[PDB]
Amino acid sequence: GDTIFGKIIRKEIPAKIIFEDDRCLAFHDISPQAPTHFLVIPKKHISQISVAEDDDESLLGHLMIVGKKCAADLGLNKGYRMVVNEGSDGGQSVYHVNLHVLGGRQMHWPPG
Amino acid sequence: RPGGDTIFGKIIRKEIPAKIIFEDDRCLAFHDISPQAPTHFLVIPKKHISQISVAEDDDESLLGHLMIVGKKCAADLGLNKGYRMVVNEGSDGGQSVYHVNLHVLGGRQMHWPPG
Ligand SMILES: Nc1nc(=O)c2ncn([C@@H]3O[C@H](CSP(=O)(O)NCCc4c[nH]c5ccccc45)[C@@H](O)[C@H]3O)c2[nH]1
Ligand SMILES: [Cl-]
Repeated sequence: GDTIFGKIIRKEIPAKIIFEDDRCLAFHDISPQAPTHFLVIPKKHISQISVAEDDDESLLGHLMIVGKKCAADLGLNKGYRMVVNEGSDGGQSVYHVNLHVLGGRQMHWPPG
Repeated sequence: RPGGDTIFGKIIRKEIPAKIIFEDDRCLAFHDISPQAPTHFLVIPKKHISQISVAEDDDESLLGHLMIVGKKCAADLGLNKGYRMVVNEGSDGGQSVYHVNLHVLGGRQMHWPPG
């Protein structure tokens, strides 16, 4: 089923885009939890990490490499936290795989 | 020594004990000694990478493999209601061991924000 992130990929609703390529999109989160809080998502609709296939390995790693490169470009020189949520207990809010990157403040422990 | 001399390199080489869940030629999954959830484990590469901010472009498949292994281990451990994956970078991220590691936390409701 389509999600709001599909609409963002298709440019049907606005988002503040940080980076795009042929296979992923990075954009600022609409409900930021840190001074910098953005998402990196694949253009392929994988609904949740639990259903990712083995052949998706390089794509998932691509999200992390894009995320760390975007974090550097956004000035997160003191560090950041990357998060993927799965399901109800994980607090997943949109059923399209999305890598959160949060920084610009001290991130605390436990991570939720 | 392959893997480095952080605690995680020692664990990779069986020089310090750990409760191992899964092991292959690229990574190792093992339980966290200070769990923050009823199930809390780590997935680490066997290749030493100090932190995600210095990972190389050719590390993409390895980093993705950590997540695939993480989700497969989570299923094997019965985390059917979900879980959260975390990577900490640098001081603001809360990094304390400079060997890349992916946390998997589940068995309770995780809250927002994630720290
Ligand atoms: N099985 C096992 N054996 C060990 O010898 C050992 N030593 C550390 N750890 C666990 O590694 C995990 C990952 S380190 P990180 O850089 O993501 N910082 C994570 C927050 C953080 C900042 N400072 C800290 C101090 C203590 C614990 C966590 C913290 C932590 O969650 C340790 O618990 C171990 N696990
Ligand atoms: Cl989410």
